[PDB]
Amino acid sequence: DYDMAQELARSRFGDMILDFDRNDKFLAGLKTTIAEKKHENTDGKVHVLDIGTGTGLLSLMAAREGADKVTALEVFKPMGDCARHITSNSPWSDKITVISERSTDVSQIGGSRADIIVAEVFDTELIGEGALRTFKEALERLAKPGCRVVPSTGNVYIVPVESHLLKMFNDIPRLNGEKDEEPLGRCSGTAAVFDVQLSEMKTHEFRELSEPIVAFKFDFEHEEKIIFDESFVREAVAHSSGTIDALLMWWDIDMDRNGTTFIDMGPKWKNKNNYAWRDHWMQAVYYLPEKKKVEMNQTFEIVCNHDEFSLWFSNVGKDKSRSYCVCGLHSMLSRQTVYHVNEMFENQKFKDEVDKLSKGLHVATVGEGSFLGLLAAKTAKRVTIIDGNERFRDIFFKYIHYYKLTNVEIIEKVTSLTDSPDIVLAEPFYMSAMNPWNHLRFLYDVEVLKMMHGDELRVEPHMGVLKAIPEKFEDLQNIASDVGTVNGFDLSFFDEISTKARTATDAIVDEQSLWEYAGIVKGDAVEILRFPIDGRVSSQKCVVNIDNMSSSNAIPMWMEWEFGGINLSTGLLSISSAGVPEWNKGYKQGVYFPITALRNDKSLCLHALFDKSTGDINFQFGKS
Ligand SMILES: Nc1ncnc2c1ncn2[C@@H]1O[C@H](CSCC[C@H](N)C(=O)O)[C@@H](O)[C@H]1O
Ligand SMILES: [Zn+2]
Repeated sequence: DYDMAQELARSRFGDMILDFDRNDKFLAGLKTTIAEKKHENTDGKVHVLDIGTGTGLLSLMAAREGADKVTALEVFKPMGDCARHITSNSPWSDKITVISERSTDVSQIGGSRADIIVAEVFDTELIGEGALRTFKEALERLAKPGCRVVPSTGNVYIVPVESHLLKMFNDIPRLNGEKDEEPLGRCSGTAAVFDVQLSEMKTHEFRELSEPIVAFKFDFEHEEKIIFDESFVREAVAHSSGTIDALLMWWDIDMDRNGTTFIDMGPKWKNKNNYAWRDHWMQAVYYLPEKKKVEMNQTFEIVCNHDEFSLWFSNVGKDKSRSYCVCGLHSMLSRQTVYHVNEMFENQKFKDEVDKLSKGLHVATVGEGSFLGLLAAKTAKRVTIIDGNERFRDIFFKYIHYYKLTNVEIIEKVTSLTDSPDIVLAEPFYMSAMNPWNHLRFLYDVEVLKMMHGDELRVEPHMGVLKAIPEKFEDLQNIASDVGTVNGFDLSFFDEISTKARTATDAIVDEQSLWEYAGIVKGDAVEILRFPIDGRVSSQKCVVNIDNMSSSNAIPMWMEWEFGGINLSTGLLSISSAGVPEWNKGYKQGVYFPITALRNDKSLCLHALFDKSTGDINFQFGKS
């Protein structure tokens, strides 16, 4: 029930259905192939197999383009029903049948096998949703000889780069800035997938060190050319000397095998005539297990690896297989949290405030996976780091040993700090937080600390504030807006059930890495709530009007904290005079997308209750 309704919520895959270029490009591959089979089949009858049919959109496009029979397969049963409803209430009802099975389980589609297979079954890493087996087994079992598939062919490109920015998402943080600081040893990093909108990297934040290299070619029309595990050593020519901080990755697929019509995931700065924004697909960043340097105009090799679902890259003469996180950091922290710690360790203004606040004092740190106490140890007489998570305690233990910070103690519970400290310092940062306001756990550890030592116990930060701002994003809004009619097909049935299963199983406010989404801001940041650092934690409730909404399509929200004399922002860092906001890359911000009833209003009313009882903030948006 709840697992079933949550997955119906995901089923839109953000902007997938509204990806105009995706839709054009599959339409084009179907026109080309249906027209070949129109000529080739002695009777002119063309059987299309659409695998992964979702709403049935592609099947509608096949039948309207003149396929005589379309069979559509959807493994996810509720989307199977959705499709059945949509296609059976359309003019092509008679031509289209929906079977709710995974294509791999089907054994015959009856009576005839397919002339053509269309499948949109790809994610950012191309192969990560099963494409390989889906095609290979559909060709073995479900297709005529010379079956044509849309798309027919695909490539995966990597580009080496030197980038301080990207390094920050991967480096084990270095308390003192030099290498060879190796606090935790050497680590590969995970083979978790790091998806990023590389188009929003500013040109100064990276440098390409070679032309794109073709890591893999796939061919989705020949059974035998689809091999699940492969490794190839690949060659290129540096056009700059530098170090390979990261490997940018993306793919492109050829819709009809003509070398002309493509979905191309190349970033805006490297896809000059086939670039369209989207979110359900993006580009990806991979890291080499060890450092690799490169000089022009030298030849270098990257070893290119994949299994059925996954890609990874290794150096020559190092061993080929997939490398996991061994330091515990890459597997515990999200990418943006690694960036957060590396950024904090390099932030001279932050470090100065921490020294001035700690000097000669016993400091206690609260947080969960917060590294602050390691900085407080420079100047503090004593640091008690309180961290409830065992694995972060083990990490901190390795850092204190490695950097010989003998004035630091690490303990598990706030109620175990029996000596009273001079100051409590926090970011605050708790790894558990899905929202910038979920770091409000802070208020409760403070309540406990003031109950145990007194109410005049010094604590920093001493004020937190929830803020919001109206923004007009260029594109991001389409992850959330209603699908309505698409390619002339009414898909509103999908919106009703998608609405329902989002209403029930989803949060009102989304979470997004806003630095990755271009927009312009339409008003001043506004304060919503303000949190004093008190004896007792109190519920609070407010109602604020957010004007300027008629030219905006979203409301970002974030926390700011007054840490001694400085201000820490988990979201907005500044706004250019042109109105372009800059967002902290070490956190996800909250963004609300005005519900469809509200698309039009020139101002919305924001309601928020911080509920002492849950530690949470509920929002509703409406009225005015
Ligand atoms: N081998 C398979 N057989 C049937 N459904 C599959 C499948 N692999 C993935 N899926 C389903 O197919 C979908 C991919 S999303 C693409 C949907 C549709 N063709 C469109 O382009 O709009 C998801 O609904 C997933 O449930
Ligand atoms: Zn690691």
